[PDB]
Amino acid sequence: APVPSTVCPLRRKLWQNYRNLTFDPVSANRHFYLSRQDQQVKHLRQSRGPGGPGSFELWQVQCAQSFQAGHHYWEVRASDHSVTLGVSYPQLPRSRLGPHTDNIGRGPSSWGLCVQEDSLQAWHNGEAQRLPGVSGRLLGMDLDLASGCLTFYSLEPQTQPLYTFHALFNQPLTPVFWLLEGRTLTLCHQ
Repeated sequence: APVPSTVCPLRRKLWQNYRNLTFDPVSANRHFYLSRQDQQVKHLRQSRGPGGPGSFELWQVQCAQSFQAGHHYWEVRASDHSVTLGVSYPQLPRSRLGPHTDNIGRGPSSWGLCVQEDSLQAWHNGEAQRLPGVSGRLLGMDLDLASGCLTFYSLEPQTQPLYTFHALFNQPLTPVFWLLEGRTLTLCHQ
């Protein structure tokens, strides 16, 4: 039950390519609890045992959808800061070889936007751009695979682009997310 408000005409244009995403439970870190027909995930303190083969040792989970040409848009609601929203090629590593728990945008195969307490970090290839923080927790990802552009949006209180990456994407892209303990992410459907 999203609160009614008149949809911004720019946001309505983005929705012309809206995609309804679901999480992939095989990928999910063993501490992650999925609900709402796999539209919602929460990082819990208590583990669910060994999640199994293919599960992220990082604090991550990916979606069951991938994208390769065309133009695609979706929205996600975060319960709080300290989440990362991104896309990756299929080769993104699942293991935690070191102290870091988030590898989204830490190599050439993924791109991500991490929401922090008082800033944003736009990650690719192990480099982050530090951007001004936002208070809104409703975030959009616009993936134009015709032009090779990925743009992150904040949708509340206005529709505002946050950062755009350009790339010549050469494999299908799968949405992928990082969550600190206690955080919930909800894949919004339209």
